[PDB]
Amino acid sequence: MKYMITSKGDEKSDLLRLNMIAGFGEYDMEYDDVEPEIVISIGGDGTFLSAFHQYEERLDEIAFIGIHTGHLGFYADWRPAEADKLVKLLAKGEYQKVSYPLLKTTVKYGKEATYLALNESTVKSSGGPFVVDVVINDIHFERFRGDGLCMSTPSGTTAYNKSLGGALMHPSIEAMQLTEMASINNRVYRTIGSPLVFPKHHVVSLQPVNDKDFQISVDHLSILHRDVQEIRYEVSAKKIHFARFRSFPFWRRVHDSFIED
Amino acid sequence: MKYMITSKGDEKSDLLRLNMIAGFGEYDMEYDDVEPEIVISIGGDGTFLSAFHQYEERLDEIAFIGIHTGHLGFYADWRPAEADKLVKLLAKGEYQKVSYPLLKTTVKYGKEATYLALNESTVKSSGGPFVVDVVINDIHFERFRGDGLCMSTPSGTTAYNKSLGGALMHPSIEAMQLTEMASINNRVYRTIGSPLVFPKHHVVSLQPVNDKDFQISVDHLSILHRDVQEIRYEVSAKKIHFARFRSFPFWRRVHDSFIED
Amino acid sequence: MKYMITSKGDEKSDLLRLNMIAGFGEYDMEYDDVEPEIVISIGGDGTFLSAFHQYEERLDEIAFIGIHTGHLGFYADWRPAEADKLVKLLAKGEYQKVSYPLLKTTVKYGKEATYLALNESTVKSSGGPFVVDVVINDIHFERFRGDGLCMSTPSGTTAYNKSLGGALMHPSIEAMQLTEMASINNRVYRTIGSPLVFPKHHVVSLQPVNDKDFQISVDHLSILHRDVQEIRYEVSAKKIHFARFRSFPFWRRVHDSFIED
Amino acid sequence: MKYMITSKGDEKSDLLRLNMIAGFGEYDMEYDDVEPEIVISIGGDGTFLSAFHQYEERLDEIAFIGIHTGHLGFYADWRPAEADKLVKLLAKGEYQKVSYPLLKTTVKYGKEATYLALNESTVKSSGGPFVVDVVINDIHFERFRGDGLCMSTPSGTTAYNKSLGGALMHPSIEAMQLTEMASINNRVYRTIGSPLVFPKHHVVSLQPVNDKDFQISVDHLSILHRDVQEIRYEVSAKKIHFARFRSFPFWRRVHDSFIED
Ligand SMILES: [N-]=[N+]=NCCn1c(Br)nc2c(N)ncnc21
Ligand SMILES: [N-]=[N+]=NCCn1c(Br)nc2c(N)ncnc21
Ligand SMILES: [N-]=[N+]=NCCn1c(Br)nc2c(N)ncnc21
Ligand SMILES: [N-]=[N+]=NCCn1c(Br)nc2c(N)ncnc21
Repeated sequence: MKYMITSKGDEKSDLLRLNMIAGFGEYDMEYDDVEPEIVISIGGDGTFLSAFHQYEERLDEIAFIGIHTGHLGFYADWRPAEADKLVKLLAKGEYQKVSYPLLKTTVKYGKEATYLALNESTVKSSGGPFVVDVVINDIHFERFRGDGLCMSTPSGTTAYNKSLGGALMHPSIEAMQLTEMASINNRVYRTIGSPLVFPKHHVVSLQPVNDKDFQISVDHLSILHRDVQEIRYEVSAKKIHFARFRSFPFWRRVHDSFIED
Repeated sequence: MKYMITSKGDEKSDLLRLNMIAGFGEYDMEYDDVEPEIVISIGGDGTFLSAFHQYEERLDEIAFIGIHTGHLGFYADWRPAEADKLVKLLAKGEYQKVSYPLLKTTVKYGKEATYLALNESTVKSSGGPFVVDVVINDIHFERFRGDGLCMSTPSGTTAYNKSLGGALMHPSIEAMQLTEMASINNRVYRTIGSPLVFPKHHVVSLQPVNDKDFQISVDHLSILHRDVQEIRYEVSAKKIHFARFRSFPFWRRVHDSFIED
Repeated sequence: MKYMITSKGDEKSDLLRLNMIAGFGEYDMEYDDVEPEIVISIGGDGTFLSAFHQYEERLDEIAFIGIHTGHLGFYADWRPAEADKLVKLLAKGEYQKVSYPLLKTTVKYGKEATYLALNESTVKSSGGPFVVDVVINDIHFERFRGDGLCMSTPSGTTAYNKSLGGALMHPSIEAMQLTEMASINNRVYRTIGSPLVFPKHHVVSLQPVNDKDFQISVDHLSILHRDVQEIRYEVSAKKIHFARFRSFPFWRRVHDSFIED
Repeated sequence: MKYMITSKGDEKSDLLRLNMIAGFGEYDMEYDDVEPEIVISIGGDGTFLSAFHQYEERLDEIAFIGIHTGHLGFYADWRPAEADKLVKLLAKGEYQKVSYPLLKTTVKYGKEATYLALNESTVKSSGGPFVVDVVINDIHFERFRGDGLCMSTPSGTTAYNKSLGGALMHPSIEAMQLTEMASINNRVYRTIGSPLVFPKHHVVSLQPVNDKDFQISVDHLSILHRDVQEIRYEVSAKKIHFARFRSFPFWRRVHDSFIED
């Protein structure tokens, strides 16, 4: 069917892309980067994230596949030496697909904006102190003072969330995980400390107390938002779909990446 | 129907128990501690855990309810001042029920034994060093050296798991969470560090490397097991059922217990 | 002798300042904010930090004293109700003095700039990823990737350093403590993880790998430094001197602030 | 002078010991394991700890030296290939010496017993819950509930203390560091959380609240003490002395052990 290939841009990735395209030309496959049904990322997980966000409006019509030309990735989890075998099995079609949960972020002002994150969304202050009221399902949970907060997807738990002390969650669990950055705790200020794992349909709301300006990140992209009234997090109804061509279990991927490979 | 009441044993709890029994005698309610359909715990979460384990073979025929005569509990989450209202609404019946996941622990020797945990199960060494191989779905994940390991239920995440750095998980998520106790990490020994959240049907196996003797705990109970060949953890197919008589959200319960009340 | 009083600027602090000045006028005491020998801070620890930095060039000729008009401070550790007793004992003189270590920060470019910190100095990236080589006494220790790093004084260990997992150090120990902010660790990237306590004369150097632009903080002040070649940390040869008028042990101050008061 | 060599007991260590003894016989050196002035440990840091404790009553008359026949140690920090060079330079004498602080532990009953630790001393409960009152310089600091506590020397900070989140301290700092094991913290129970670094002459006292029986460890040795009234920790007045024959900086030793070698 229709497909496209994105590259990290170095010689290795660019030349691997041209060789899969050449390989694909031996099949009933059309290169189309406007309405593809297969998106191949060649590079690292950062290349994959840009591919995901490039096409985040046609997520239900696309199966993603990532090839790592550097170290192993959690999304770019196939080796360049399998490019030829990848071309053949993608061309034949009839491959199985796997879906990962996504994180929806809503930002409201005094209109509103929504974003999809594949890894995580983080909130920090614009320059001064960071204080927000944390509201879970319309109930006030805590007044957070610290460097910021991070809301992770399950597949995102191995990224920023891991550096902040969060748990690693198998991505078949539809959930989101909130971690703290450098919270201050004393006799007058109190945060939960522990990461928090929220299921589908639970809404976590961040509401300002003094400053209304926040640096908000979604995956790689970070933008200063001004006059913010609320930041809402919930597990998205949308999912990212991967082409599955063999078994590479999440826990094995965790092992290869953090234990030894 | 049939019901029983367990007490922590101090004057407060014993006298509250006699007064609910007296209140129950004004209804079509029979005291039966052999085959009850309602189990009322009066005391703390430790009293509730003993009630759960006293009847863990009739879990599907029992709705549990806990009253805290001391500080607020995560299972004993109703006040003594609501005992009278509790008697009336339990007697009428037609109350809603909520179910929490449980943790199954299997211990194999050279027969085997299974246990249900409501909070967590922990493994430590019998006296010397603790080293186990950690196997996830038959794939070797890591060689753990440290003080021990802990596998938590979702409702258990607010107990030992929280003291070890684990995440707090809403109990509607069918999962288990593995946390490390004082792992040694250097250039030659390597553990993941992060807590690990596993879904239903994932099997986590602990296999000895040298010493085969382990101190294994399940909730309050801890026993030295000898000549152990394997410890297997998985989310149980069984659930604990609570009588629900009003709204007391898990996150509110977390807030009241760790933030302020 | 000569003295000055700085205020946080709210009614409480401003009126307490005017009343100590009035009290001081009953003694051989001259108000001089150019060359004082006593600096009184009225407000919180943030007011005290500004006082310290206002006079950081005459540190050896000044004894500092802090009054907290809000919650208890680690530097502003005396109550407004003791202002009258403070005036009398400072005026008589012949009080004992206590000295706390300070942190020297050197920033080199392609000239150089030095700073004194009473609490801590932190380094973070200007916008992109933060990577520095960490060099201890001219030996390469690690390549740090993460959000940033923080170097604390002993009295500073109860501030940002505490939020990052560092140890609390009694301020009679001449040392500095380096803590990590959200380090990434995997099979290819490796940091020590643990806080690091360095003695006098040990030099810790931060050297850039790619980006040469850093956001560098010293206590309350944070400035983007451009074309940085090196950041050097060492325990300063200078100390901050406090007027001591009764016993308020550091550990008691830690207890009152974080346990209960 | 007089000297002795202890071995881990495997072929490698036993044969290296016999070859240094043979090498020493070419000099004015006498083997004496009763009153040696040089103690050579061949094996790992565990072999070194047993050597230290074997002679802990003649610490001021002994210079220790450790050889690692396995991986690098923090005390056994010389390679077997340097045994021949070690024999020659020890025999000539006139080597420099370095001293590390030690931890004194006092246990009082209803007599009393004192111990020296080179790494750390830990207190845990005998079987039930662990609760102690923590007293610093006769002032009540906190009521600790958890798995236990650990008091580390500076050179010990790279051992158990590191696994518990403590800081790594250069051993030229005369201090001790208290870390928590799995403390419970809620709205009713409160610990400091952070590691605590204490200077010389500060006394940290552990006093029981309910159970008076404790499992107390000092380095490798762990003994159940019964009817304990107090456990006192302070930096010892005694030090361990090493023979120094070249430069192997502590931070380099930390790097080789935890970063790469
Ligand atoms: N941190 N780090 N390494 C960068 C690669 N990285 C990205 Br980009 N996304 C992920 C992810 N989901 N899990 C683990 N590493 C990831
Ligand atoms: N730790 N502590 N406090 C004892 C009470 N405790 C018990 Br017993 N079970 C739980 C639970 N599931 N969550 C939170 N606290 C609990
Ligand atoms: N974080 N917080 N609270 C602000 C007050 N704060 C300041 Br400003 N300096 C210190 C210090 N040295 N120790 C503890 N708190 C401090
Ligand atoms: N943990 N671990 N590894 C055992 C070796 N070990 C001993 Br025994 N003593 C020390 C020490 N002082 N520092 C670092 N490792 C040490």
